[PDB]
Amino acid sequence: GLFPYGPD
Repeated sequence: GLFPYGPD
């Protein structure tokens, strides 16, 4: 994903 940058 975009937020958070950690997970997708």
